Amino acid sequence: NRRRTWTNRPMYRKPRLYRMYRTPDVPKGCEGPCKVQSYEQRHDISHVGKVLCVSDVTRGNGLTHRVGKRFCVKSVYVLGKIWMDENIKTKNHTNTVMFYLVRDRRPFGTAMDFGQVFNMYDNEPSTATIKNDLRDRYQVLRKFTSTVTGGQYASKEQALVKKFMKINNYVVYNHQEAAKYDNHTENALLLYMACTHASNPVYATLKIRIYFYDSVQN
Amino acid sequence: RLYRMYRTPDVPKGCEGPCKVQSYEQRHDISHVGKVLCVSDVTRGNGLTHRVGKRFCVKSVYVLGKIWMDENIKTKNHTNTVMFYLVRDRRPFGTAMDFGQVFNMYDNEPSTATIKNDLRDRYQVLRKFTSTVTGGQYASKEQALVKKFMKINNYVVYNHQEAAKYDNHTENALLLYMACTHASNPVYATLKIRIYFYDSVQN
Amino acid sequence: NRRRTWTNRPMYRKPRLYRMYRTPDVPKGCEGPCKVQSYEQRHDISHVGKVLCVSDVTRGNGLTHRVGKRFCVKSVYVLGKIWMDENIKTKNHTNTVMFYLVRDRRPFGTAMDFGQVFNMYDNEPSTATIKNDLRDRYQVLRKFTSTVTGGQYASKEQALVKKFMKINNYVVYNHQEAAKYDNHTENALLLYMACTHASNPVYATLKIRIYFYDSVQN
Amino acid sequence: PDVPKGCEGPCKVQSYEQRHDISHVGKVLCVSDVTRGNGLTHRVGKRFCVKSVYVLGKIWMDENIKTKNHTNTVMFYLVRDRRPFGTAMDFGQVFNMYDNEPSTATIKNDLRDRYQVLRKFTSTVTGGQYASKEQALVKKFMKINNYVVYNHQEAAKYDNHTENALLLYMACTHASNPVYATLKIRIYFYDSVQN
Amino acid sequence: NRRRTWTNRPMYRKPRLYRMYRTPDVPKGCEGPCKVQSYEQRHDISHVGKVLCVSDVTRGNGLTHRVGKRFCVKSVYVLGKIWMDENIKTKNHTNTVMFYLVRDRRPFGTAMDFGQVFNMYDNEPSTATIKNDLRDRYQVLRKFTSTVTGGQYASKEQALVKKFMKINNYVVYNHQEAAKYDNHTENALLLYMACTHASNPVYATLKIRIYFYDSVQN
Amino acid sequence: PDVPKGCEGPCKVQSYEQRHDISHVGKVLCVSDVTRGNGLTHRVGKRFCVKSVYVLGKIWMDENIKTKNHTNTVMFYLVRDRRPFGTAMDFGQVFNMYDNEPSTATIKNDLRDRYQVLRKFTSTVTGGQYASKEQALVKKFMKINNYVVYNHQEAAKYDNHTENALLLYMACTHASNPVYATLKIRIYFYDSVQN
DNA sequence: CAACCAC
DNA sequence: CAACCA
DNA sequence: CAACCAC
DNA sequence: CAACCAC
DNA sequence: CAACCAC
DNA sequence: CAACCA
DNA sequence: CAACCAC
DNA sequence: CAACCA
DNA sequence: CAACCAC
Repeated sequence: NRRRTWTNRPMYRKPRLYRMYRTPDVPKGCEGPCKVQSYEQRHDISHVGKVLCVSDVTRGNGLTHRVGKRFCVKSVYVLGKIWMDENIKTKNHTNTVMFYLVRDRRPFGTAMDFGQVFNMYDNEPSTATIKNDLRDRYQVLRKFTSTVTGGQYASKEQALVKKFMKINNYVVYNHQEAAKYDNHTENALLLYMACTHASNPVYATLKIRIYFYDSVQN
Repeated sequence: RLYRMYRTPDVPKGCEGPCKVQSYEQRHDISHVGKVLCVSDVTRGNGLTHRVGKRFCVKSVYVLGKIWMDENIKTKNHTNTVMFYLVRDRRPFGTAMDFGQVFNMYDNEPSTATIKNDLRDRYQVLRKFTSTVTGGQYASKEQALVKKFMKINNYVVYNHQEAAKYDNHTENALLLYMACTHASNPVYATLKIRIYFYDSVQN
Repeated sequence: NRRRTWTNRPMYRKPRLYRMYRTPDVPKGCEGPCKVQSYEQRHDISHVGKVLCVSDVTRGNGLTHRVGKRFCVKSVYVLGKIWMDENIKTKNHTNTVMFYLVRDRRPFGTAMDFGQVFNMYDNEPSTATIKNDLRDRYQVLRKFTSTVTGGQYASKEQALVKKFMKINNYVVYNHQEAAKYDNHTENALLLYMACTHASNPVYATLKIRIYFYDSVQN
Repeated sequence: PDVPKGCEGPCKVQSYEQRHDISHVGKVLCVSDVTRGNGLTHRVGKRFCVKSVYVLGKIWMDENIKTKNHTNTVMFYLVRDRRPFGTAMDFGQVFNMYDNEPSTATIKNDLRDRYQVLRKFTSTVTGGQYASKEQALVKKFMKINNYVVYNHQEAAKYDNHTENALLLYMACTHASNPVYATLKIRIYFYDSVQN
Repeated sequence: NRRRTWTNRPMYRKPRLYRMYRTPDVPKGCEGPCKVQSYEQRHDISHVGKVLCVSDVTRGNGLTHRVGKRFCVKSVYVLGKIWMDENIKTKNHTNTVMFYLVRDRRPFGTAMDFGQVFNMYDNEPSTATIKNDLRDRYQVLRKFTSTVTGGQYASKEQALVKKFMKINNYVVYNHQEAAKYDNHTENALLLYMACTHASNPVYATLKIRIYFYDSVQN
Repeated sequence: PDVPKGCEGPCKVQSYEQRHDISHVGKVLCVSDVTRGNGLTHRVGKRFCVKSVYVLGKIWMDENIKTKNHTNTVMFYLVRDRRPFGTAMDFGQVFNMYDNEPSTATIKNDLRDRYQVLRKFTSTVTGGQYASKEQALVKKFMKINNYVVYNHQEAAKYDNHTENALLLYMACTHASNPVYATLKIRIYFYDSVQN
């Protein structure tokens, strides 16, 4: 019944039920089924830092597709593992991976890059807050850490990241669809990752999942 | 008066109109895990090489091209065969399932491949065909030609929606599954997969 | 009933009835309703001669549109008037307009032009047959004349052309649709007009109508 | 049914383009003139069958003549010589007639057996100062299975003929004023197998 | 419909349809759906030879289960690959793998073993026929070969075995079910494999599939 | 049974003995190039029927190329275009294909009505340093009964064709290195009676 | 067909 | 009969 | 039908 | 059959 | 035959 | 045709 | 089918 | 509770 | 929630 109605739907549009009615699940303005979108990747983290846009969703009929240019992201579910490489783990040290889920109210360009948005002493991600000028544009919705420790004879090779986070965030795109950061006219959810230890890196195998609904507004 | 339309020979039953072609020209990078592509992918529209309704009958598939080895791989002495399977998925959904999770087999070996015991009602193998290629330092068989015409009366039903996507197919979707017999090194397959179809008289 | 079924038809295709069944009106192979196409124009005729393609039909869903690249023209209905201009009609002379409805089995280019296909002595349209070499390519399906006579005090200012002609002719286009002579892959119906008198011209207000059906073949 | 009896090969065409200047005395031209050779539109042997003649074109009045009020029909006679010899014989000395009048033209008594009139047809043109019929269109196709023969030599001439030979004789009905005739005469023939 | 009837069947017995009726597919005596049974394995072949029983099927309600002690094997489908190991393939030689699908009308013990049934000169599998005395007991239903060639610079590493073979063979078990060669009271299908080259071995990754029906007789 | 319909006379031959140096790009040659004339091997009229083609010879690798460890098939396509204009088109602009690969080659979508592939045959050559297959023997007889037409002109050229015209397209399957093809293409034809 | 003449 | 429509 | 060309 | 040649 | 196009 | 499934 | 054995 | 599915 | 910024 769940699956049938979506396949047997009228050509270009959602099933009638969705159009009609509203679950308590869906936020204000927006309608339709809770569409998912996933970013599965092994991110190689550094001291300088890494970025990715997690609102990157293309436009289309089906599921995992925005319909219009506007849509509301209701929640983000980051899950996976951060870990040390087999040659690095021998060396005795510790590193926390700093995750910052930020929003930029006025986005453009390809990517902002870490340390060109976060102000910090000696390029240190633990002392990181938004820059004086960009403070208006960028806001940190969530931040969360994850520790990993190397050692010759005894090591903590890996750490499991599992973090659900609800953030009712409305985003607006261009007319053209590419599922790219460049296309976002309104705010776009960015995940910024940074390794606390200066020299050696850490890996982060992550599924970043994002849950969203299509906007009726405008 | 109204005479019934004498449907010409060499069009399928319940189908009429001109035979429409659809091509999927590509260099496929074949592996041991196995590659897939849907060959019933055709969009809905008034243009040529589009379907009109949701129903149409593929009458024949024509696979032609070449399997070949890279310049660094061809020096290494081995043999490997590409195993083509043209399978029908009767009741499809979602993304097209990978070669590993449709066919069951010992040690992910495509030569021992048959359809999984569980989902045997769903998938059927219409045609299978091999193609062997041999590496060698001084004397290699670098490449192998593929030329394979196969007549299959396959009636696909589509989603209401217009799109040339696999998710749309309601039933009898056509998948071409490919897999290399040798585990380590890969093989290239430059292929034109052509498909010859007729639109259904119904709807 | 006639009109309703065509408007209420399924989206991209003809009404079911046409698909099913075949009238005695429609030729072999082809199906569907008898689609018309009109070329209404005032042609200014000369001694050198004028050309137009009358199989120029674009591609589309509706009526006056070919569906596929192939279609069968069943009949041509040329109707209208040839006439003399108010300053020319004073002068005493006679001119017949020579109409040639020809078919070129292997067409290309923009237009062949008159006297580059018809061989004739002293550029004279009355002595006109197809050239020695092009004889294989071009065939004259119909030819027909129409006389007009000038005079100071007594004139025959105008003459009424009315000519229906059935010619079951199959034509094939490119994939692209422009309703242009250039697009015809197979034979295209050309109308060639020429004034018999050398010096002064004559006008020809013509509706050239063409009746055709869409091909099931190939 | 296409190719005639005793002859074979493709239907070869032969054309004659000319502005014939017509008179009351009468003009002649041999339409069976075709040369011998391996090329196209040539005869191969000395014998061939002319299946059909296609005369098409215009008969017209000159600009200084058309002002003068009169009428003239041009009489076209397509005739067969069964015994050609020397040069082509003139209109006046083949046909007999009252006072050189082409409308009364029939073949002379003595050589009535030699020449036969296969087809005759008229074409009228009328002058006039303020209103005129300057021109008229000729378009006569006629089928006449005519087997002709030539000498051992070749030049597409009336002198080289023997047995049958097709002459077109043209004559203007009005005495004083001349008229022009732009004519494509097109003969369709097949090479003989017999003899 | 196919799948539903088998799951919704009455407790201990086959669907009613099977009980009632008989397809042309099923052999004489026996009834019911065509039950499969698979033996997927990497067999390590030698000059001395290897054996396996391919009628090894246990007893039970479901599919891939015999119901009674008797059943008819209709066909065997051997498919897979024979191949040379990465260190062996360097050496220049050739070996054919000899497959013998034999039947022993009066089976007992754990396994008969190769060369204790096949008579051959100098333990050579190519010269192999059934022994003088056992000739009555054992019969070779099919034999088939497969060649593989080693070489330093140019090798034929592997060869694809694909062999369907229809052999309407009735077999009878003990009351107890173990899917073992020991349990066969009547004839049991045995596959005997042997490498033709004396010294080095070859591998054989094989799915041996067997298709059978349950007996109504006795 | 020997002479085709609408045709006459002796079965005239025409040969194209040549060493064709083949590439990945694709070579072409028109096999119905026959001159007009009274002589033997010439056509007489503008029309004739090619009954059968007999391709025979050898594809082979050069002495410096054969040492290099590789393989290539030579793809022969005997195509016919219903409409010939100007010079003969190159292999790439008739057949559409991925990466200019002749093993994927079918006729372009537009000119599919125009060009038809009558016969398609291959031949492999495998070069290696210490062991090789330098050459392969091509032998292929094939009946077709292709009626072709020409201009009034008399020259064995693709430009002079009208209606059907037999083109042999040849393409090496390997990208970089070339191969030779010593070939006798022998066309068997009869002169046409029709038209 | 043209008009006593012939195919 | 007129010209794809009854 | 138009005129050796083709459907 | 091998290829317009013949038996 | 080759592969929706033709003879 | 592939291999008990349509 | 494989090879005097059997179904 | 797990993570848009019951 | 994260940290003067915004929803």
